[PDB]
Amino acid sequence: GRCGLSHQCCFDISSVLSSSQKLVELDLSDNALGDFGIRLLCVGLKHLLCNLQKLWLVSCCLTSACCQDLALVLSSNHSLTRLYIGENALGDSGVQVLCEKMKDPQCNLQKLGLVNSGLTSICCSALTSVLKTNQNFTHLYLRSNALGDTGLRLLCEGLLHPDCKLQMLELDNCSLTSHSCWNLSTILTHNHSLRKLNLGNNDLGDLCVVTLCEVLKQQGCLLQSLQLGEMYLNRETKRALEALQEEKPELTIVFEISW
Amino acid sequence: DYCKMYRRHVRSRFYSIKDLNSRYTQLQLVKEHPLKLELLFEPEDGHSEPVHTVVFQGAAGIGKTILARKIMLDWALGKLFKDKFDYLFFIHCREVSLRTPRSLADLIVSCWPDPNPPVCKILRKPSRILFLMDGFDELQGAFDEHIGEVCTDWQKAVRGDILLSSLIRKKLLPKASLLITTRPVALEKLQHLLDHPRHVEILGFSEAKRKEYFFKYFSNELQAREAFRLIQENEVLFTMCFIPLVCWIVCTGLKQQMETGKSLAQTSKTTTAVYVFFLSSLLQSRGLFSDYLQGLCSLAADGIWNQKILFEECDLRKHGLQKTDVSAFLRMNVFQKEVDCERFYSFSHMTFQEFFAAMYYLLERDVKVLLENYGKFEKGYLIFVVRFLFGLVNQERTSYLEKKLSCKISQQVRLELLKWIEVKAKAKKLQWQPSQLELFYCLYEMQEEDFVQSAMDHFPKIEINLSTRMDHVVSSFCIKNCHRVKTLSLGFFHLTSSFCRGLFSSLSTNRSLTELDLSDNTLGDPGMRVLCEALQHPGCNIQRLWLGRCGLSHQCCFDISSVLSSSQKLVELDLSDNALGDFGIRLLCVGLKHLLCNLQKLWLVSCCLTSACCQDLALVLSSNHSLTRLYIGENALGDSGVQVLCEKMKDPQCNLQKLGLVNSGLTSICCSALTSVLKTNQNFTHLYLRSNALGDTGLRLLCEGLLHPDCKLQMLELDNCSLTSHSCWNLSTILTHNHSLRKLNLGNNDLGDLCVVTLCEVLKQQGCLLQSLQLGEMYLNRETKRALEALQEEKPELTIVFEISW
Repeated sequence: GRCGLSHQCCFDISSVLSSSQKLVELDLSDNALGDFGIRLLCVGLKHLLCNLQKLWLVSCCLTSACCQDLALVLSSNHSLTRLYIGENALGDSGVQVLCEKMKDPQCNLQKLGLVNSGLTSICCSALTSVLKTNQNFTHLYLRSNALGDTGLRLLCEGLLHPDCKLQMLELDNCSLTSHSCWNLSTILTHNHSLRKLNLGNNDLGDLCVVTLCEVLKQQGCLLQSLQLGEMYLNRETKRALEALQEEKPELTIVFEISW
Repeated sequence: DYCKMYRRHVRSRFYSIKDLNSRYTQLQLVKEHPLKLELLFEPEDGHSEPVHTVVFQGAAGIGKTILARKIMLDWALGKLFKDKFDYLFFIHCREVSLRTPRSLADLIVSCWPDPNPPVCKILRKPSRILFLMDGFDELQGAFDEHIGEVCTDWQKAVRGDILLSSLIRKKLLPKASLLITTRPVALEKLQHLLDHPRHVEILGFSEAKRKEYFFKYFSNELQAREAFRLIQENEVLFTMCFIPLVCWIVCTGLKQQMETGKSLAQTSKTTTAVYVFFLSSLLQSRGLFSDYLQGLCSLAADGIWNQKILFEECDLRKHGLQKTDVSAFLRMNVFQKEVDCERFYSFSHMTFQEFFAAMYYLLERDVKVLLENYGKFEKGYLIFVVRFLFGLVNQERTSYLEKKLSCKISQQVRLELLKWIEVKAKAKKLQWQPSQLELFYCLYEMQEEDFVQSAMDHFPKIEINLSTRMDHVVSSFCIKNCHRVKTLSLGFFHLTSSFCRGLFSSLSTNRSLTELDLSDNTLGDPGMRVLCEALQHPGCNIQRLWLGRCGLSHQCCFDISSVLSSSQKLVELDLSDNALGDFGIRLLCVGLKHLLCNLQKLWLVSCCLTSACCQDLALVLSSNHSLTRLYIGENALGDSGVQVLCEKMKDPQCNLQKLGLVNSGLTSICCSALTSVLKTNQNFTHLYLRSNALGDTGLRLLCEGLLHPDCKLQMLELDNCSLTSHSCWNLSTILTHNHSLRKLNLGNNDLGDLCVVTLCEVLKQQGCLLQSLQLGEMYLNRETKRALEALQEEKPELTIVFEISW
């Protein structure tokens, strides 16, 4: 991670990923594995039978032009189930590939960190497809992404598929109308989809957290936690939020903004 | 003073033409020589110091005169035009085409005379006069545009022949800038004519601004989108949507179809097809007109046949079928008479005229003289003529037209075209004659299987250079119907993934026999990706793949390794002058060794690699035995690979006949490895050490390597060195002891007179070598020359010594 590294390692590590029967995770972080070395990586992964568990391509300066190969190796292998691609240089136009990674069950990809993407609508539509179809898809770490209200709306529409087991989820950056959060809370009430959630730099307004605290107040939607940061909202929101946890510890915590 | 009234005259002239102000989308200006109309005429001293002129080029039929008119009107209106010039004159040579000897002709409508003498007086100091002459293709006469016999006066007030006054005014003492518009058919008359010009290509509708043109032409809601997208869904008509004449003809050709409804994308295949559909749509409610069309037809073609493109307000038509049908034709063809603006009648851009010329031969002369006159400058290039001829002669269109027009058409012409194809097969002067590209155009436009097969049979090798996607499609069509074509060289001049994928799925149908070259062409990131999936299917594929000086990088390496594994037909593969730096040589070698491949050559010449991959080269060389010809020509390696160099061939049965070598570093160790290979390895026929810093001790131990007898080493070379003139004696004596090699070269070797003296003595007495010897670039004294010139005639055993300069 962050090591002085380049494309050359790719074939090498592919070779050892083939010949290794002991490695279970391998991290490639902040290292200039630009592209086509991701191809060498994926061919090394799929060609033999390897007991790989994690695979981190975080901040590796790749593009969508290798995501198809990532999907191929993900389909072929089943040992790999934890695939961070964290906020590298991809986004839209990989969206069809993003979906067809998990277009069927038995993919076995528990967590899937995501990227600073581009056009929200199509990628979040692929996310809805994976959420409604794929089993054991425990996390979806969309973070610092230009995702819109329509995007997250169709995301909760993806949550509308019941029996979809999706644990901890996150929507970091967005600008929504304060009914969308109401839809996600109500859909959690309808079915205990996830456990916690984060809202980061989301400009949501007082009424947003007001609806949030009411819906959690009456048989709370989520069951574990919720994290809110960096708002300058008025303080009767704080009074309502500080009230509700002591009567109901179901919402174990809301991350207090500053006070 | 005079500028203002005529700048308004030209505004009035070019504003009414269609409008066309809010009906225009910018086309592309390109000058590669491996744009911005503003400041088009920099005389800046980068590469264009003394230039005064530019030529507009582009794809066949851009309406180019339209772009000339747009530039004219843009200056006339200004529009941030810093006036580098006081006058830009639009010459409509389509009218100036006459044989009459005319002086400076700045009047057009025959108004009150321009201030011609003071115009000549505002010449000397300011060179702010310019003549936008257009329609050079229509300079008629007797195709006589050679060097002018007689010049003209500078005052230009003399009414000399435009052949003898205007052309020479262009030639010498022009004093003004120049911009000419014409197609690249047969212009070299004016270019072997010295001009020191530039050239710029014009490119038509790309997808996005073609959509913009569709929005601007159609109303913003009636047909702006649904027609656009329904013709998008066509696998074709987007190949031609690039060409502006096709876009203008489909935009005007579809406003009549909402009255009918849902008849847009039908029977739309090729340029001939769309022209026929448009003409039928115009002439739908006319049938009477069966004779009117024939009368107009049997006279239109003579405009270029007799080479009187101008009809003289259609007085020849007044002779032939002048009725109210003429008024109807003018009404539906508003751009016929209005362009002349005073009395005169003509056609829009002579393309419907050439379509009517095709109609002529469709209805009922002799085809012999036309095919003889193909592409000349007397009947008018015949390009679009023969294009439409081929488009029509398609048998289904033949039946349709013979039923529609009540006309008999001859099938002999099909054979004539055949004959023509063998002739241009045997025409060795293909550089200054029509290319293979328009032949491909025609065979595609005529869509006959057996005919295209027979046409391609006459051509075993193809040389084209793609510019349009229409070029891509016609190339795909012709090549997927080839059986007697061996080599396929293609010139890419830029998505390309699917294009070349089709181009070589045509090779997947060329399983009869094929050979491939793609050199000096930049295959992009998926340019590497093409031809890999193509080689990835079994069958009969390319025996010999060439990628030399191509735009290429590391990415291809894995790809080609894959195809080198999956290919059972490739026998050689070249990677020349291409930036396959390193570790892609590893991908290459793993692809070679992992499977069993029948590879024969392997060229890594000038691929910027280092010694750090030579070990892998040696591993793959040891593993494989099919590979026996391994150029690594003078790339960036040398010493410190030396142990690897040796251990490549440390045993016999290596099977590496020739081994080109590199500009190396420390001589001694590498030449020691060379001695090891020479003394041990069998069937090592060549050793091309060239332009290498090899020393006298180096070559000395090399001949010591030659001291091992029974070593079969053919032709050898030592290019650059500085030896004492006994070393050459040792090599000659060791050849005398054992006939090791056949010839040798000594290049920039400073050897002295005594060297060649010893050489000629030892060869004189039962010559060491038996085939040849090459010596270049010495300034040695001449009694050496006398001895060398003597010895060969008495003993031809030394068949030749390369004479230095005399």
